[PDB]
Amino acid sequence: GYTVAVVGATGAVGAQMIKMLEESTLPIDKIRYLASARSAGKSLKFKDQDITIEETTETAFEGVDIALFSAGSSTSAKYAPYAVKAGVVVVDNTSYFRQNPDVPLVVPEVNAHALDAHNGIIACPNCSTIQMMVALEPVRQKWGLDRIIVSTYQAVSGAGMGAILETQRELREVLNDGVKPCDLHAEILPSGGDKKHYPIAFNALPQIDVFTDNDYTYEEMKMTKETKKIMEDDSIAVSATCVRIPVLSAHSESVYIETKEVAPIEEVKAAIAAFPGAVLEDDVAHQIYPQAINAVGSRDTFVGRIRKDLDAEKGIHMWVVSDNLLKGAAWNSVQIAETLHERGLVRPTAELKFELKL
Amino acid sequence: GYTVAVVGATGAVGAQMIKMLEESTLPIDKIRYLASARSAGKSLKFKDQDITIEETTETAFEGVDIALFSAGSSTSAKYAPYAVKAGVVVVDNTSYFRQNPDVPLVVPEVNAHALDAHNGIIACPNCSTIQMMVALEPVRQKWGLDRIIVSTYQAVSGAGMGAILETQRELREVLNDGVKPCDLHAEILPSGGDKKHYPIAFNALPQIDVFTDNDYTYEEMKMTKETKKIMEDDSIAVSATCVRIPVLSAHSESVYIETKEVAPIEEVKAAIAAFPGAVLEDDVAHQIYPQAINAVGSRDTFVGRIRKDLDAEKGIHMWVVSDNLLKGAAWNSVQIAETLHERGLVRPTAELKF
Repeated sequence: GYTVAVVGATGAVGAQMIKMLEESTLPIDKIRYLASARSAGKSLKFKDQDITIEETTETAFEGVDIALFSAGSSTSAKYAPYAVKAGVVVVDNTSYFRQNPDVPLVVPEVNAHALDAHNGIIACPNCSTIQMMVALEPVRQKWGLDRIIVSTYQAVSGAGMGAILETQRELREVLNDGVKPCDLHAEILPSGGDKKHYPIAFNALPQIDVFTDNDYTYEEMKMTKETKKIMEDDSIAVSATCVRIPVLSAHSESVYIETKEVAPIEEVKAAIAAFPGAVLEDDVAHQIYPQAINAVGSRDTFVGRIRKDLDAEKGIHMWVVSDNLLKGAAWNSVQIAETLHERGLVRPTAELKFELKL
Repeated sequence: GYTVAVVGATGAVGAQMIKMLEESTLPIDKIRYLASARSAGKSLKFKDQDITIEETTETAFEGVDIALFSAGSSTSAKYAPYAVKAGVVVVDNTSYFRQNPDVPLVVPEVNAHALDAHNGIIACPNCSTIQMMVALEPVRQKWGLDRIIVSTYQAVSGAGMGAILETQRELREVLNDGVKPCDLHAEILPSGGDKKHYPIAFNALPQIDVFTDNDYTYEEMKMTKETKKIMEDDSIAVSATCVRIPVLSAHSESVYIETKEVAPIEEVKAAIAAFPGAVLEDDVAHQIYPQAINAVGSRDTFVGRIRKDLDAEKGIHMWVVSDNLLKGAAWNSVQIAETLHERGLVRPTAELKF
């Protein structure tokens, strides 16, 4: 079995990663937990064993076969290249390596073949990207895709624990103390790093991440760029509007597509139902459709409201929901690690293609 | 002056109708409140004057110039044809007369000219439709409009007071009593006319109203059909996804359009900013965009996030927000009445058609 490291083992992101790993089929002979110097010497569970946390350093990766990063971009930028030099295969959680041409950007049900050429680092995509790829891939392979227009209804958990607590506090102030939504004080949302912060309670914020020079946000542009790379087709026209709403867990997406050939709705439904990691919830006669609150805790991507556009012959609308913390993050990362093993790709990389910082 | 009747004055819907009348530039002599026989006799405020609520009947509309309806569809179907008979001009809030060719369907900034040929009844359009029309008309008049794709983020107060109370109840249960949103009991949302009910707390429900034959909901089909009638163009392609989110007041909409000719984004902004009833909240450098929270209490339709589609040359994306109880309903109706007055259309109708 493997020596596996979790890099950024403390905190809510790390805990999510641990949980998925604990339920993994991956044969693990040794587990190691890596975090900041402040956390070193502390203890966290892995299954029935207490694991002493070690500090992430340049020298900390000796003997490690697989490393699951679950921290920020600065940790990945600093330590992933050293992991690779030590002979590790890195599965990175952040956006940092995603657009690097030497790095596969992978959703295992969609483009597992891209893993074969890896150079020691595989990137997990953005949570809003992942679920859309799961829903659309089965349609693309049978009828192609020309364009995507998506409007998202994204959960606050995507911005971390701080954002979830901010959301609950603001809602309690409104409903328990009679504070007006306009009088709320926000500190994190819509974006932690940006200059101004706004209440999410009883609101809809059309900003996730910060703005880019073209007036789309980085979140919207990630959906555009990650789709093209994952599906390996730069001619797929993708445009997105990313909106945060008062939901703690699970993103919802309103998805419009136009296929290359006319796709019979009954056949689109059947194709999604048969696709791994996807579940059809579409029976409008009984008001069956995907719902955020029903998806929390499940690894599945749920699709419904599938219907033809009223005018465009090849246009289809659908509703896509998934738990952003599982398939949107930790489960996709662990599934990548299982897929690497599945295909015989856990091996040291001879040529270092990522420069050493520090 | 005018004698103005509010039909369905009791309840939450009539309440917001009253507040808009109190602020109206309309010359009012006598205000009258009409409702159920169960509500008749009670007292209700107009500015500071107490008004005796009368019973809504087939003969109660004598001497009334304007009647604003804010009740159910069955009240409009029954009593509007008697008001027109008595000589009243009716401004209806429900869906009942919306698709009747003899009935104008008006957003005053957009299609005020349609009022000219009314036959005693003018219909207020759906709340989700109204704000979209205000945002898009200034674009259409300069560069045309080929298609619209819209996804809505709709407030619970569109479904009535009951739905609002249900939402607060559910949220309090989650936050205070530790109930999983999963396990919440619900009786209203997504629709009181449908068989099954789901929690809205920390949820997004892609169902508003009931399903039609083509797997779109009536709400989605309303946005399609009402747009075509309001803008008087059956060639405009319109498809909608209508979603309920945990907001009490103010609808938000992600709107995509393809124009007929290319519309420069700076000019599109300038035209919207100059259009009556529209406000441009669009400065991304300082994170300025319309917000439900900010739209509440205002008659304005707020537009921002305006940007070019990354691929289609004529494609434009935007974010549209308005108070659904005001411009989406009560204000639009009172504004219709104000326009009828300024255009000299408050007068008995000769040829009865209802």
